[PDB]
Amino acid sequence: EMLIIDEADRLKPETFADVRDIAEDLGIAVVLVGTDRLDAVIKRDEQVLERFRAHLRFGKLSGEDFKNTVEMWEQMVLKLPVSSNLKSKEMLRILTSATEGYIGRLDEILREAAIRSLSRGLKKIDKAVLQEVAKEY
DNA sequence: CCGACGACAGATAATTTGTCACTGTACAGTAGAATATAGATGCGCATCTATATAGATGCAAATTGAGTGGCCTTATTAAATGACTTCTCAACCAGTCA
Repeated sequence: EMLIIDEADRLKPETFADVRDIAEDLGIAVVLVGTDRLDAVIKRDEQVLERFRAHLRFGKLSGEDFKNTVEMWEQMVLKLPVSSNLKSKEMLRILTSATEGYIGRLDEILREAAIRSLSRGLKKIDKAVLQEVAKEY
């Protein structure tokens, strides 16, 4: 019913005729996944742009959503001996500048800061340790 | 009785609008154009590959012609046919007769 192509822009331009032929001949949905560059490649061919015109867009975290997420990370990923309470305002500002809303940097910052806290025997993250980690980016 | 504040009315420059006279300034051939870069696309030429072999060779039956080896009644007589060998192949004188 479906075929998912990650990093679609690694495809050579001619291969898209095989991708469109698959999608049209059979009852298979094809999903192309990628960055803004993908669209720069796709716009170089009407035939393809039109067979894949519909799209969904991922965005960045902000406001309450970024705030609520940092707790989900602390509870579902970090699971430390006692709570760092990283949704608190000063810890949110340090994370906001460090992460700019990308879940990736929030994932990498919080895994590194938790590993750095635990290997120093700290039961929780604190202001200076998180700034020592954030300064490396 | 004296002093201070509000109602009502009256006069007045600030504000806005309009009109009028004197004036600085653009009209004077001219900014679309030159000069780099990245990035994608297409045509050409070389540099491999994988398939496709038919010719040559080795070998193994399939007779095939040409060999070689092993097994078998005999002695007399007679006739017939066909052959071989041997031998022989004088000539005139002396005694009767019609």
